Amino acid sequence: KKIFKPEELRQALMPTLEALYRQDPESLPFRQPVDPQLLGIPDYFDIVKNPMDLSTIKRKLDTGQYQEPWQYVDDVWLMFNNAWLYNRKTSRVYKFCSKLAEVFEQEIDPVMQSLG
Ligand SMILES: CCOc1ccc(C(C)=O)cc1-c1cc(NC(=O)c2ccco2)cc(-c2c(N)noc2C)c1
Repeated sequence: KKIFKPEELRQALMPTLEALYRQDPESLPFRQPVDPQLLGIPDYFDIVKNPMDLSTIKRKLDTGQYQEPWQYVDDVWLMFNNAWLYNRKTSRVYKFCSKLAEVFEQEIDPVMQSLG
């Protein structure tokens, strides 16, 4: 894979991550890792093998852990897929996940087009 400059990835992709943070209350379940003890859901790590959340993605962006932009896009979708997998279709977190995924699709859209 071709490697991008971490500072360049941050400048192109961080605004799309901040667009998710701005969603209130839709982003609230996603701003910190799922704490199954705090939330009363002990089976969470039985079902979600690769947890992901906004804070981890932001950390990976801030410390240059992504070599190329589709790794960022992979983590965002991992975050959303975890939530669609774990939560019931009738629940508020599922709805929030679908709202947030919509905002993301709009934003990531011209950004990846400008990185090619
Ligand atoms: C039992 C349901 O809770 C979840 C269930 C599943 C998931 C995911 C991602 O699969 C997230 C939350 C969740 C929801 C919220 N926020 C809500 O608004 C909410 C919860 C319930 C009613 O409203 C905040 C947090 C959270 C966090 N990430 N860090 O501290 C806290 C507190 C987590």
